[PDB]
Amino acid sequence: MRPSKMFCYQCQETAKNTGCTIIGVCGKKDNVANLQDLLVYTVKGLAVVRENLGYSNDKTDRYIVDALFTTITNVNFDDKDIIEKIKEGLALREEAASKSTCPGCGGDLPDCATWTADSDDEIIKKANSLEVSVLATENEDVRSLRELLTYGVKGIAAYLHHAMVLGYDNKDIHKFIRKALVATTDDSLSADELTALVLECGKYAVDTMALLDKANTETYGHPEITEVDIGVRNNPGILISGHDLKDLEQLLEQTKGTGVDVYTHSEMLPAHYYPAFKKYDHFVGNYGGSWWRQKEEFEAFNGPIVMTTNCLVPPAESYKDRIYTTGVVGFPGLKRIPEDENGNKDFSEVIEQAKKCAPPKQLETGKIVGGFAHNQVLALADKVVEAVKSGAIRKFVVMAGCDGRHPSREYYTEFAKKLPNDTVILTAGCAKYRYNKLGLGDIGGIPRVLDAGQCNDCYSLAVIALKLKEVFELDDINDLPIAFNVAWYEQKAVAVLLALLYLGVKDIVLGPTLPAFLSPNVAKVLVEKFGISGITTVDEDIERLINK
Ligand code: SF4
Ligand SMILES: [Mg+2]
Repeated sequence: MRPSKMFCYQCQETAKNTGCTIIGVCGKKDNVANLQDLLVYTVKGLAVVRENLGYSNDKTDRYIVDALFTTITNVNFDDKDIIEKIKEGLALREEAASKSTCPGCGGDLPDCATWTADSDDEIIKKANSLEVSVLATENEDVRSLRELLTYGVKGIAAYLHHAMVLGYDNKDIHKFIRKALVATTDDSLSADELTALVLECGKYAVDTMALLDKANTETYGHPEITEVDIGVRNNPGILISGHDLKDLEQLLEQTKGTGVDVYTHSEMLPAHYYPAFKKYDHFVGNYGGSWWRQKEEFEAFNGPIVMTTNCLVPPAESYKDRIYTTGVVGFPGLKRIPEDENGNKDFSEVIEQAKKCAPPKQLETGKIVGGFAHNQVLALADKVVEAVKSGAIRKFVVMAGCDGRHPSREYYTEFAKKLPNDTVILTAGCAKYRYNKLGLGDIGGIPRVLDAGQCNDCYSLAVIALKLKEVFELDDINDLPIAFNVAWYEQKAVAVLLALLYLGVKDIVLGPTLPAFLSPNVAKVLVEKFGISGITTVDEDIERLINK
């Protein structure tokens, strides 16, 4: 018997930092949360069956990453979509089971690999069962490690999805996803074995971020130094949000010559840094701030909005008629832009709607500079190294990650403003919006905020650090003049954290709170072995991270 209507604690904003049990803080309703649990459960069973067969296939690999992405915070609020995804997994699982060479193994299989439902009512009943809840794992340390691994796997799945959209893949990462999912169903594993899998999850997060970096840069060019306008023009626009650059490619192609401008929002900002998008005259600039302001900013934008990934907030009535979903995003009543047989998407109706809209309300004017991904920073290596050797740059501070609504996040704005003028902030992901419009200036022409791109472009920050480690002949990445004060919100940030731990980064400050899914004993290991700490006050953290 489920002790509460739902249980979800996978993001930074979980209620009281102990768990959403009646309705999600994000707006995810109990029935949706329980259906998402059943979707994860169904994916775990599908992984068990594929591991029994000994191999997977492309349609199953894509399904598994897409189904996991469907359950990431702020992606899909639509119970109908989640039910359809559950049924798709059951059909793929039954297909796989029909190809089994050892079907006598059925009775030894965990329930997630064999459960069935003969009706939508039986699906809902199963979704409401205790066995599909996150709380089904009874020991709190085993639960903590399984959930941490699972959320790291969701983050891998999101980034892998984007690589696959662009025609890139790595079947070893999919093999790891299945292995990890199976492990969370395996009561024979010890906590040490789960701990090893969490570390291996960081290794595969590096590999996945490397693959997505290859996909984005081979397709659209290497990011380069770019000034991005944050004001508006006088034409109707379409605002594109989330992370998917292929969606933008098609939107820009289809709006060329139409009189409809295109603007980016939140994690679409880094598209401006890629040469393939810079080429379009009607690609205007970046509108507003990070995802949590979107109810106000999407209304002010006046034109249609295309949400390619998270973060989607349950929309205000004022713009519900002009916000569209795509990819795995969903919300009841929002129309979707589906892929055709080739993965092409048709924005014609969004464009015809945009022609009838007022132009965007100006929220601000000016320009921000960005595009300091790994190729661009490597081209500046002599200048960066010279600034380090002279002490013009005494310390880099990685403040990358993912913003959110909690006002405690003011810490990051105040921290950025109080840093001394001989430090440089390295950023990526929407955490940047706490400090990327502050006018912090430059050090000998190197901006004091260096934006490498989306949260996945934390990969570039790791590559830059590893290059500086090589240049300075250090044998420990932590011997660089670098500090980490990272903000997190959902599961892609968890995968980024694990990647950093796997790469050997110690003493990360993680905030503005520590995840609810760390049990006391698990958090103890992160503190004592990896040096993780939470934020305190700006002055104390400036002192410990910068001046000592
Ligand atoms: S995704 Fe976050 S806010 Fe939403 S229900 Fe889960 S823990 Fe709560
Ligand atoms: Mg519905």
